[PDB]
Amino acid sequence: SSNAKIDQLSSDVQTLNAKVDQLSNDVNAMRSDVQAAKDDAARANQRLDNMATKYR
Amino acid sequence: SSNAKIDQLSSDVQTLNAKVDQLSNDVNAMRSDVQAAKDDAARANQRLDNMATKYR
Amino acid sequence: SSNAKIDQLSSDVQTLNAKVDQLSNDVNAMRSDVQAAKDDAARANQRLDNMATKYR
Repeated sequence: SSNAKIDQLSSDVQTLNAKVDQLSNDVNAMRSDVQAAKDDAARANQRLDNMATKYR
Repeated sequence: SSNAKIDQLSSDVQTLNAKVDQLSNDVNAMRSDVQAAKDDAARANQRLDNMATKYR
Repeated sequence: SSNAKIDQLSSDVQTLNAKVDQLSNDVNAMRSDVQAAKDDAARANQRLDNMATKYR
């Protein structure tokens, strides 16, 4: 356009929009990993609970 | 204003500011979940340590 | 510059670029913690597997 500054800003904003959307995906993807960890930990403790009344 | 392009950029920047602030909350919230997982895992291993000198 | 609005937008975009880059670091840093949790959980369950054929 007739304004180089505006053109650069527009480009940077488009890039930011994408970077933000990507970080959103990254965060959401990490959620499944956190739940996986949390679930495996509960699984370990559950197993221990299942034998704690038998072994001390 | 007299510049439609600037108005659109301003709006997009305001939205980005909010989206970034939100992602910040999401990340911080996930921290408590990660620590919860990490703590429950250590708890399982601690329990195992407490009986490992008794059972092999 | 001759446009206060553009100057403010430019500043805000620079700040956003930094905030986004930082969130990227925060997310990446959290990854090592999630893996740590996941690994310690697997470690607990592995230990349990190692004695499950001996104790029920």
